[PDB]
Formats: sequence, C-alpha cells, structure tokens
Amino acid sequence: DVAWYARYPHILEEATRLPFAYPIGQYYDTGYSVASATEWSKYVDTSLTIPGVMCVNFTPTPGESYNKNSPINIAAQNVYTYVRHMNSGHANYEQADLMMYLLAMDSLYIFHSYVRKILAISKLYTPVNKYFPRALLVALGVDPEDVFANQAQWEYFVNMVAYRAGAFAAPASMTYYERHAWMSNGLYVDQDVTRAQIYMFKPTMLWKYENLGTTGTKLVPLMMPKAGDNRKLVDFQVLFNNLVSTMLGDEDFGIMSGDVFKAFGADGLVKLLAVDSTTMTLPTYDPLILAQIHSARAVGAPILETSTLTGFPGRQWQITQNPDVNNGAIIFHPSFGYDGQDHEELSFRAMCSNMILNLPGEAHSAEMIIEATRLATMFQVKAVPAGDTSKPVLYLPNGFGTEVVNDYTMISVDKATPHDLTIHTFFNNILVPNAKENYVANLELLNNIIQFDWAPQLYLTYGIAQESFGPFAQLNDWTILTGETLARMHEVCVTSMFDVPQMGFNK
Amino acid sequence: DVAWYARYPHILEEATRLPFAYPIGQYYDTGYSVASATEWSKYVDTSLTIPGVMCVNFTPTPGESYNKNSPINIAAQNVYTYVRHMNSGHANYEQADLMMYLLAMDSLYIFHSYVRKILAISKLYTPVNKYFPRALLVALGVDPEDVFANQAQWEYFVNMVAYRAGAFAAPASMTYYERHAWMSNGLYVDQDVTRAQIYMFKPTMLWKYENLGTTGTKLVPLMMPKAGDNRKLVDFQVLFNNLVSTMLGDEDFGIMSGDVFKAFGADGLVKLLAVDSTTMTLPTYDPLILAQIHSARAVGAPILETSTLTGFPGRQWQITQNPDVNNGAIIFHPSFGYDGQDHEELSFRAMCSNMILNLPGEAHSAEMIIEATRLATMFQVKAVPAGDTSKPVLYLPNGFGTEVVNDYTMISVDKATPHDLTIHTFFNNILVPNAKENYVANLELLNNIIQFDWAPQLYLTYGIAQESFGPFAQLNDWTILTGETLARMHEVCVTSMFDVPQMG
Amino acid sequence: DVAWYARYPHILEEATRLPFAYPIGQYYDTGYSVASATEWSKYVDTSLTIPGVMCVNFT
Amino acid sequence: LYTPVNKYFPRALLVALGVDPEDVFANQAQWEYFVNMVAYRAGAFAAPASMTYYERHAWMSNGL
Amino acid sequence: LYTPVNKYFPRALLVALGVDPEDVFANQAQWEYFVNMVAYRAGAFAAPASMTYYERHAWMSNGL
Repeated sequence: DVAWYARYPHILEEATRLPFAYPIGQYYDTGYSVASATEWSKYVDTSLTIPGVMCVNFTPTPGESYNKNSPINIAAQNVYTYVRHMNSGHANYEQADLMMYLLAMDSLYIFHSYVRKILAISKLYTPVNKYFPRALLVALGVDPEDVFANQAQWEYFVNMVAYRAGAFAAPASMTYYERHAWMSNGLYVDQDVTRAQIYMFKPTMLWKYENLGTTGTKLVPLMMPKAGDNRKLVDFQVLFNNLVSTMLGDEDFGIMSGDVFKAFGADGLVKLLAVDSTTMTLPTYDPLILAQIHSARAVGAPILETSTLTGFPGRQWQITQNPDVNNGAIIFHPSFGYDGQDHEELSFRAMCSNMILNLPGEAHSAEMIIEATRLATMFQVKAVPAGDTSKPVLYLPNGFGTEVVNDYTMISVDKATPHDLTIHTFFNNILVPNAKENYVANLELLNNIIQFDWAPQLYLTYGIAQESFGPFAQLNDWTILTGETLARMHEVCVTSMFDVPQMGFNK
Repeated sequence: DVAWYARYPHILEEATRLPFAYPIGQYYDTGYSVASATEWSKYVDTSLTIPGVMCVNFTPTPGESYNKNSPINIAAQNVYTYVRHMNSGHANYEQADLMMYLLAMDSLYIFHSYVRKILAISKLYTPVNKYFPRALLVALGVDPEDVFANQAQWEYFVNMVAYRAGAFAAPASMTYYERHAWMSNGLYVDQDVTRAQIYMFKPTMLWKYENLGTTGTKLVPLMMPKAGDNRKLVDFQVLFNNLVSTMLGDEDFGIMSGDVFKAFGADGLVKLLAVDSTTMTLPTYDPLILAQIHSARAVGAPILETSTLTGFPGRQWQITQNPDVNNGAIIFHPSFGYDGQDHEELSFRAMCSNMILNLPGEAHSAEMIIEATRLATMFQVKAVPAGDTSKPVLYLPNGFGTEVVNDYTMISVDKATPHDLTIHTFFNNILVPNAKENYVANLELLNNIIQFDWAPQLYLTYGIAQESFGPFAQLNDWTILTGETLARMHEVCVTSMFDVPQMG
Repeated sequence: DVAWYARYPHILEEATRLPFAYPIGQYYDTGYSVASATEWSKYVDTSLTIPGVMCVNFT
Repeated sequence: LYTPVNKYFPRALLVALGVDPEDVFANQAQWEYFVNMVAYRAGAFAAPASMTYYERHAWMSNGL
Repeated sequence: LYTPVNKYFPRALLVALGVDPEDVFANQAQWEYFVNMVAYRAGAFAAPASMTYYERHAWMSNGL
C-alpha cells in the first residue's frame, strides 16, 4: 500500500537486514540506547532471560474416596467380579486387595516412564536451544553429567525395570495406565515453533505398597527427587528396589498376578516396550495437554508421616483399606494446602474462590471440556483442626481427578553472572512478602511465566496490602466453574479411567 | 481414545454443558469455593473485569529535522519543483511555505477523521460487548450523551468540516495522508473474535498554522480532548474554528491550494469521507497495525509554551521555519521524556536500553520489518539543561517516524460498585512508588494489559527496589534493535511517506 | 413470539447452556447466593438429597 | 444392576432387602447355588398355576 | 524371563547356574557386552563347524 517500497526494494532490503532467531537457552544483553545511562545502574534493565522448561509436579490419585460409592470402589467391585467370579480366580483376597494391587502397578509403570524419559532426554542436543538437555535433566532431579557418563547403565536399567515389571499382570484396556504413561513420558511444546517452551510432567511421589495382614493394606507415598537434587543412577535404583521390595515376596500379589494373567490373557496386559540405543523422544505439540496445564490448579505438598503439622496430628496422604473401617472401602481422603512448613501459606486463601476455565476458540466439544479440567482442583471446606493451637490451614476438596498437581517448577537462565540455570518452584498461588527483594523477583517470575503459552493461572497475594489478585492470565472463552460441576466432571473422568472394556459385556 | 465416553455419550454431554461467551463490559463476581472464606476479606479475589479499549494517543510528526538536508526539506524541494513546473507564473511562496501548508492539511484531515470516528462509533452496538459505544466515546474524549442527544448538529458539524477542509488541495500520491487516514479511521481488534478488545488511534495534539509574516511560518500544537473530559460539540467547534481560522478565507492558502489543484489533478487529491446518518465503521482485524502497536514506544507529553520545565527554557514542540535560521529550513527536533510536571519521572530511565522488535512467525519480510517499527522511538542522549538546577530529565531521539506515541489509555470496568468505566493513562514505562495501594493497582493494570494481544511492551520500575524490570511482554521470534538501525528505518519511512512521483 | 431471540440466537444459546440430569444417589451442596450468610448457620439450607428406594414391606 | 446416573444401584436396593451387599458380591457363586437349590427344592412340589394368588405374589415380588 | 505364572523365573535358574541373581540385574549391560566379547575373542582360533561335538555341546548347554 506504500508505492515507494516497490519502486526501491533494494534500499528497503538493506535497511532492515536484522539478526532474527537468537538461540534460546543463554543470557542476552540488549545494551544501552542512551550510553550515559550507566549512572542510573539498576534503573535500566538490559537483561533478556527466556525460560525453557516448566515441569508440572503431580501425584497419581485414584480419585477422592470416602464411601463405597466412590469410582475406585465401584471399579474394585467391577474388576473383582471379572477376575474372581467370571474367570474362577482364587479366594484368598477381596476386591480392595485387587484394587490396591492394580494401583501399585500404576506407580511401577510411572517410574518406568520417568526413567525412560530421563534416558531419552539426555540424547537431545540442538544449536537453536541451549536448554537441551541439561535443564530438562535438572527439572527431573538427576545429575545431568551422570546420565552422560553412565549412559549404557541407565539404558539397561530402564530395560531391566520393564523386564522385572513383567512379573506382574495388569489390564491394558484400563485407561488409567495409558493416561499416566502418556502423561509422564512426553515433552510438550507450548506453541509449535522452532525454539518453544517445554512442558513436562514429573511425579512428586509414587505409591508404595504396604501389607498390614489383618488390619488391611496401605499405599504410602514414596518421594521422588526434586529439581535441585542431582541424583545418580544408584539413587533411582534404590528407589526402584524400595518400590518393589514389598511386592516380590508377597504371596498375595503372586496369586493376584496369576489371576489377572488368567483373566485377561497375555495380550490383554500392560506391556512396557523395550528401548534401545536409537530411541529418541521428540517434543510434540498437543493442544489437549496445554488445555490441561492451563487451568491446572495446584494442591500443595504431600503430607507425610514425619511431617510436622500443628493441630493436624494424623493427616498424611495414604490410600488405605480396612475390613473394619467403612465396611472394607478404599479410602483416599487427603488434605490440601500444605507447603512443607509448619505455618500457614496464606496465599492459599486466593484459591478459595471459584475457578475460571478458559479455552481456545469457541467450539468447546464435550471431551475437550472433560480434558481441560483434569488437573483443576477446587477447595470446598477447611479442615477441622484437632486441638486449639493450629499453625497451618488445611483444605478439603470436592473430588479430584486421577492426578493432582503439587506445584510447578520453572527452569530459566540467571540474570547475573555466570548465568547458570535457575530453579524456581511455585504454586498457582504466590505470596509476595513486604521486602525490597520480592517485588522485582516476582515481576521476573511473572514475565518468565507469560513466556509459556497456556500457562497455569496465577493468584498473587501481596502481604503489604493483605490483598490477593485473582486469575493472572489472558482469557479467551471462559466460564465460572463451581465445585459441583467440577466434581461431576471429575467423577466422569475417574469412572472412565478405571473402566476395563476387555470384559466382554454387551454394554 | 477413551472407550467409556463412547458407551455413555449422554453423561459426557450433560456433565460438560457450560455457558461460555460471557459478554465483556461487565463486572463478574466468581463467588467462593470455600464458603467460610469471607473471613479473609481481601485475600480472596472473587472479581473479574476484562478491559475493552486501548487507545494509542499519537502526535503527527514530519520526522526529525535539524537542517536543510532533512527528508522533509528534500521532500519540500521535490514537491515545490513539481508544483512550480505545472503552475507556470509568478509564485509568491517558497518550498517551505508549500510544505508547511501540506503539513497543516494533515492536521485538518486528522481532525475530520477524528470527529467522523466520533460519529461512526455512536451507532455501534453488540449485545456481547458492553463497551460499545460509550467506552470508545469516553476514550476519544467526548461526552457520549452529547453525541446521542445532539446527533443532527454533530452530523452537520462533521459534514461542514468535510466541506470546508475539502475545499483545499493535497496530493493523494503522498502516502502521509493515507497512513494518517488509515490510523485515524480505524477500529482494530487484537484477535479475530466477537468479544475482542479494541485498539484506537487518537491525536494527542494537532499542528496549528500561524503565519509569522516576515519571520516565516510556524506550526504550533493544538491539544485535543483527553479521555474522560466529557467535551461537547461546542468544544470541538472551538477546536475547528481556531484550527482553520487563519486558513479558511485566506489569499495565500487559496493560491497554494489552486497551485496544488493544477499540479495534481482532481483524481489525484485527498478525498474526505462524508457521513449520511448511516455511516458505521466496523472493527476489522489488521495484523499489520497490531505489529506497530506491539513495537510502539511512548515518548511522553508534548511540551508547550505554557509548560513549566525547570532548567529547560524554550523546549516547546514546534515545526518552525525562519528564513534567518538554518538557511530557511523546516526545523523540528522535539525533546522527549516529559510527562506534564516538574519531578523527573524516572520511569523514563527504563527506556534507555535497546528495544526488542517482537514479531510473529519465522519469516519476516522487509515491508513487515519496516512497518512494525513505525511507532518505535528510542532515546539516544540526554538533553543538556540550561542551568545548574534542573528538575526534569529530557531526551533526544535518533529520529522518529511520521507519528510518535505520547500515551496509551485503557478503558475497563470498575470492580467496585457502581461498575462504571475506569480510565488509565500510561506510557510504556510505569513507575510503582512505595505505597500499599498501588502494588495491587499495578497488578490490575498488568493483567488488564496482557488481555490485549499484541500490546506495547511494558517497563516497570519500583520505588524501594530502585530498579526497572525490562520488557514485560510474551516474546516470539524477536531481535534486539539498536539506535542506528532504527534511525535508518526512520529515514526510509519519512522518505517514503512524503514522496511524490514527479515530472520535475 | 419474541423477535429479539430470532435476531440473536447465539446469545440465547450460550446464556442458557446448563448441565441438567444430575445423578441421584449423591449429596449435592447448592452453595450460597449471599456469601455473608454463613453467619446464619442452619438458617440457610444449602443441602439437597433425593431418595431412590421405597420398599413396601408386606405380609 | 448398574447405572452411572443412579448411584443407588445396587447397594441401596440390597440394603432395603436386608442383605449385606458386600456378602453377595464376595460370595456370588454360593449365592447362585443357594438360589438354584431353592428353586430345585421348592420346584419339586406342585401348586396350580390357575390360582392367581401365586401369580400376583410373583408379580409383586419379582419386580422393580 | 519374568512371568506371572512361574515365580521361579528367573531367580531360581540364576541360582542353579551359580550366579548372584541381583548382579545380572544390576550389571546387565556389562554382562551383555562380556558375552559378545567372549564370542569376538573366540574368533582368534579356528575349529571346524561340521564336527558335531561343538554343535551338541552348544545345543545342550544353551537350552531351557
């Protein structure tokens, strides 16, 4: 529309001629336009730190369960009828034992997907992205040089995990295993461009099986390494030995493995595929994963048996069953809002309003709405403290999906020299205390988060004003979602996950 | 993928039936998910306000001009030897008289586009955007109820402006006029959706002609209504009636207009669009103008003759032409960084780093790079103050386009009752002092700004941290742009805007 | 009957898209329309329980 | 009986009949043997089908 | 070799051959390359293939 540009294309061509597409992964100085502005030292920001990795730290859940009408208890009955009665299984276990076995197999498979993602990341190098692979190895909690120096041992340990897992049987058509394996074994770009931001999913903990004999059967948390840990292969081997120590000597699990093998055949079982030296993972583009990560809503740290929570004596996360308690129901009723410290993280008050679910476009198909709400978990009531002096504030949900988000971990480069990698972990809620080195740090945090495209929505609590700000995101087509609607969607998605269609019903 | 959903499709159908497409322009209360949480009053943000209007407040510039070797003095020479060699005779004017006439014609055309947009906005209605049309009328500075009550007089005034300014001749082959008409006669969505957010361009000031007789000519600023001023038709009539007061029955202006009419024919003149009580502009999607908004870069308030600048005397913005100064050349070097007071607005220190040209995709053509940098203006040095004491800090650029951005104005809804329109005026740079109330207010402004898609990139300085934080914008394929590159691009675009295809 | 609904059918479509057919057998909490009303504890019935089985016990 | 839209199926109907619902799920084959043995033992006796007493009681008792 | 129907696999068969069953699990790559290095070093010597002594011993000591 400017006729001068077509009459002089050469002048326009040598006029612009700009660099365009700097490799991300390293610090970039912009320099000064006013050269005398070194007298205003910190008042001129010449830094440019583009982040690369946001790791979503999750816990695998069987859904919320406090009575026999839970989807996990209905699934326990539905799979026990197929294994025990429709296929003539053994009679030395109940339905809750079979479902606890089926839940421990999931933690086994998530560990396998985790270590093979560690394997496949360490072979990713490109000139356009200097975060590959080291920042992604840091976000998973390993020593990035151990996987380089001991690559063959890692590569054979992953295969040995997959071979040892063949000692147990678990149905393949149960979509719980497929969803957890697809979720914890993927690199996801946020934009589908050349040098995009990477999303990952790491387990915060796994579920460790514990036998109690007469007084039931537990699943306790086994903590996974966090992003600053620098764990070697020996640590992951000790973790895998700790995960299967209570499972290979158990005769109940041997009987249940034989029964699931007999009921579902050999081709109807979960098979962990073997990897080789040429096995590469590539970061794909998936708009459903991004629709999960946007509106993912973090619950906080898992509560442990050794965690000090004043006013909440026994409230550790555990999937329990007892034939005396709740007439043999599988019970997972966890408290949320814990952050690892014996105080109140009072930014969790910002999660006490109704959530916003915004999606791309205007279509909003039914399975798109059921997929975008998987990691969203709203609180319903406060937990009641046991006593008179309570330091934290714990919350009870209105149900949740098969995964809850514990927190997020963002890997970026440092603004100051020597520009190392920076690890910041955060909830959806972020408290900004009244100190000088909190406001510009939170602003760096916010600008690093908005580099990620379908990021989680942030809730910023300022302690100076005693005021939280609501959903810090750009909204396109949103709904205000209440707790009963999200509870209905959660019950649907958890019922679909534990459904086993290999049972030949008409249905 | 999931075999259970195909077995019970009615469950998945009825469980996920949610009302989407909430109308924007309203306050929405999300409610509580924890019913007890009313004891934690401001710690639970149950509020949701989406903004609708970001008005880019611009000033039309001729480019930077220090001497006769400037692009508009070269363009004055070019258009004067074109016009003089079709109108053979005894001309009573120079190059510079003709070019200052052609620059006053632009302020007239931008004023006509401004009041025509005021009329054409007032007929806009959408049930899903409640910002139409009162927020767009508040952002332009007009009282919205005055345009609805006095519609026929507004239409008569706009048709009379188009009839009076349309009596003068200006060449249509000069793309200066077409660019200013494309900015001024335009409603632009940031995304191609129905509940999109609106970008507008409004002149901060216009250039007012005054003939200095023997001592030359001058173009002085005439300020426009700012947002929330509730200006009536009588105020815009006063603005028009001192904009064209020196021009409307004038001898020399008629001679120059007749000369331009004989040089460039009737088909080669700038046309003015008329209104007929059905004229309605619609918000279009133009990613070329959104790239300029993304790389836009505010320079501050215009300096006037009445402005108090301690340590800076005689720094007012003017397109001056004196025959005894600079060999009779058109001179314009405005001083930037002024915000309307005497306190050294030290958010402007954050504009002393080099800029980031953010641009989407992976392939960037030469026209796209030369068009996206049009509202970008980087400071180069500090202006030297006259005196030991100096309250503000001013800056000199390395050139600028045919427009500079002075401000941005955001229109959203108030979260407190009643939910009227809130008006927020800001630069690219934003100072956050050490007070309790303005941290969450700056969060309100930041989240309001990120609702707009290709918004200008922000710089945020803090009081107690004593540091600015850099470009607050989601990046893409970017590049770091220096002052000499932007100066070359500004030279190219000031040359291309004022170019006339000549015969000589 | 109403000529405005035929002019803006998408507004009427999206404004009245509600999830019906709630499964029976569950407790449902309706919530509060007045957020302050938790100070009036049992005076606000936010509960909803639909029964399912009536067994006629005969001889 | 199972319906995802009625959570009273089947435990509420088993509680209303007086039976422990988990005992019927755990001991399904013995329950089926007991019911088939009741039908085989009581089916050894003769009662006239032209008496509508039996059909009315079967219509009430074998009915949801 | 792992299967749900036979809990002797593989540990009892590793015990019957006289190895630590956990060493072959924890050092699988080193075992796998030592076997190949044995097969490569044995190529330093020549022995006839049609002599059925080698075939019988190899088929006998490599079978379950």
